[PDB]
Amino acid sequence: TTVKLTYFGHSAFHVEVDGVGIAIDPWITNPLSKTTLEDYLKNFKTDLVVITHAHEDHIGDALEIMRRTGAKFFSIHEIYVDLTQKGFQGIGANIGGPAKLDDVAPGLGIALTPATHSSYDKGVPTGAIIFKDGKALVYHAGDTGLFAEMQFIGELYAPKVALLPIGGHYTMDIEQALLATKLLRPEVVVPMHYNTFPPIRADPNEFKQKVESAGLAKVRVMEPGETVTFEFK
Ligand SMILES: [K+]
Ligand SMILES: [Zn+2]
Ligand SMILES: [Zn+2]
Repeated sequence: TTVKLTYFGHSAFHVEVDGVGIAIDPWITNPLSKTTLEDYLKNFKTDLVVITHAHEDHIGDALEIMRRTGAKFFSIHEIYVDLTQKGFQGIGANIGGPAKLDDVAPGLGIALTPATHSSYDKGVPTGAIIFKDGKALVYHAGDTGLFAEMQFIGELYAPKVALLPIGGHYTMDIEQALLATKLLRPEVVVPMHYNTFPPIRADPNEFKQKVESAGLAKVRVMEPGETVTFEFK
């Protein structure tokens, strides 16, 4: 199985997993992006939009993306209610076992995870694990501090690639993201949610050298607009 992973700055990603395009917290137009919304829409196919929580830095350009592409959303129940009432089409879920998304693509599932953070009045914040044929490929942590159930995610699923926030202040710092990496058992970690604004300034290369000197995993510091392909067998 093949995962083509594009980073757009902040916590915005496009995950292509065997010819289905899944966007997560798609603030394409964040301050560090090198991609306009026009560029994104020409260059990526969007089949699903994952929203981890309701902060605007994460919802981002979701609504316009969904209007222009026809893509459905995937999100926690409260956000599903708010967006369904606003006229959008999507799948709602909650924290637990994966949702079966066969209609989107055969064998695809996504589970919502805990996250120690906030989400205005729109339910609770989440992370998201993308499965194919029962295997956890990508865990996008949303915004979060440490959460003890990260250990269960490691043990039960060991998602291959972990997208983890490292900027501090509003989320785990580097130090906490290190412990998280240990708990979650990724093969590779892409750091996110850093440098966009002063309170979240952190050095992703500092993160890298500590995770790797600990032999905890490989860290792929991505650049806004960069794509990287991963195979796991
Ligand atoms: K915004
Ligand atoms: Zn947030
Ligand atoms: Zn955020």
